[PDB]
Amino acid sequence: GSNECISVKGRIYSILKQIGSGGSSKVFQVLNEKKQIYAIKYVNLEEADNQTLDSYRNEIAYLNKLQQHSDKIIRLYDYEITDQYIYMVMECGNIDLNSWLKKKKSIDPWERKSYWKNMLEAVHTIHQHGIVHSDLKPANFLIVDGMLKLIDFGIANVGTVNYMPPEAIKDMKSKISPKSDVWSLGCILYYMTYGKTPFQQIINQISKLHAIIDPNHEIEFPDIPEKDLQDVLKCCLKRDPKQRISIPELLAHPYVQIQ
Ligand SMILES: Cc1cc(-c2ccc3nc(Nc4ccc(C(=O)N5CCOCC5)cc4)nn3c2)cc(C)c1O
Repeated sequence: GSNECISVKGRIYSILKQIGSGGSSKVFQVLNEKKQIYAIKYVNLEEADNQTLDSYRNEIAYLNKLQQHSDKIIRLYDYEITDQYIYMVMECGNIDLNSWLKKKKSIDPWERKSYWKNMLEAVHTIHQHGIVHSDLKPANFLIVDGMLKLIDFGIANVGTVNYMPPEAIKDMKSKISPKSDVWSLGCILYYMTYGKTPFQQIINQISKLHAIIDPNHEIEFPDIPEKDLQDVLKCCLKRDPKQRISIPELLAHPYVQIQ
């Protein structure tokens, strides 16, 4: 063991363990002076151009703004930003949805509906402040006392290419709309209902990209008991964004509204 510490805004935090890594950043599970648990993202800035800098600034301002508007955006309690570093002290999470999906045996229908609702609310909120994530996937969500929270806003830059909307693959917000996030949410719900994503069993990752965009390539929707849930998935996974369902539509759909 150690007595390793972080000072952020003068307050001391003992480190319990590291949890995130990589891009000039680390996340740490942490104890404050009142022994209360938190998470602290750290970012080293020596190596960061003005664009990566302006993005980090932007994530922080949005995390700030959105807090007020929803309890499904991950809570930021305090931050310290300097020419050399950023420290952010955030509420702490049991596990991320991505790791949770893979270990969870089956999945309670009343639990999935609730996680769906959570996800809808969070994305709806960011949409109402003109953020269109565009790279949604289970990792972007965190379970905190049985409640999904959005952590990332697709705002500040092998990954699973298994939640990726058709229109993202066309250039390769005049091409990407809010409807892009519906697709991705659709895939996350598709995992939670049929145990796997639409093109999980598809071969070379390039070979998936063809099926995503291919309009003659049908996605299967087995008859599950929840008829409403089956419709949600079909409406979310339409290739044309013009015909794909909207988030405000999805919040009025009987799946989320009748129980
Ligand atoms: C990068 C970033 C992170 C966060 C952020 C905030 C709180 C938080 N609490 C937790 N808690 C855990 C603990 C464990 C696991 C897990 O299942 N693991 C399996 C293998 O990979 C390592 C850990 C996931 C989450 N994570 N986590 C992250 C917020 C924001 C806003 C960012 O930008």
